[PDB]
Amino acid sequence: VDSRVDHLFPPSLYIFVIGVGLPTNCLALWAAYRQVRQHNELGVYLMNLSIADLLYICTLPLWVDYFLHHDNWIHGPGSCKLFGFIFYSNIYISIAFLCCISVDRYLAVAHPLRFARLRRVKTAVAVSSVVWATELGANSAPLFHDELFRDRYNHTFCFEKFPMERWVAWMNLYRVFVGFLFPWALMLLCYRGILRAVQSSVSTERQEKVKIKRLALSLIAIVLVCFAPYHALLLSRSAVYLGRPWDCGFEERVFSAYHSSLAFTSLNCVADPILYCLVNEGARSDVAKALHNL
Repeated sequence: VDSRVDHLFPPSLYIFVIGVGLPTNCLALWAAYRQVRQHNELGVYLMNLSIADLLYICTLPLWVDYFLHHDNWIHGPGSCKLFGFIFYSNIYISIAFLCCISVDRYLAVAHPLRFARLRRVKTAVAVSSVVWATELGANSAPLFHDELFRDRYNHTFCFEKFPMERWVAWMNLYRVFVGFLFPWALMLLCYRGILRAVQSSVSTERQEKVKIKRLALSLIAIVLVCFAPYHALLLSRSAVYLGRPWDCGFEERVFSAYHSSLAFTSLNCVADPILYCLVNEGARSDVAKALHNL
């Protein structure tokens, strides 16, 4: 039952994220659709990443007023189960679909002559549906459990509880080791293979190989820069519990840094549209044509 200062950094970082990430993700979704209309399957995964980003962005204002009102959620019991679910599961949706994009690219570069069936529009939408269903189902655990967390320090605690309960900590261990590192490991392996397949390209000039290297490094470094503080803090905070649950010891001071690492996670919603629909020259041409059709 200890409170800190988390009312200026997250509250305005979310403002920046919303204001920059609604239009970029709308454009990314349009470019994804135009990729789909050309019988290219990458647009499907791009749509499924952009829709997650859009849901996160449109459910952010509940939390900008959750933090700006000084941890006060006067938006009711029912709302916290839904908007909180979206806000706490879009990161996992997004990382899963980023992993899908990386795996799709790897099969299309390292093995350009094989796996024809796995690279189609119908297969892409089937995999997309499977990923959405499985991720929502495995994040379903904090739905039934009615939060109803109030304390004697003028809080309201929408979806958050200090200290963690039994189920929240074991949920957080999954939320880290299966929702962050495993998709990250697959992403890194896939892009290392993609860069491995380019040194044997006679066609591409050495300048283009380094130009590909910079993107393939940024795409997996931004994941660290956006997610690693949050998940390292979550893992540490949970590991303190299971060794000594009754002591509100570590949760006393790392609270403010934990909320800051929660807010800072929300940059991998303006980062994704950039790296996946604006750095590319061809996709930017389609985006310009779209902006030139209005």
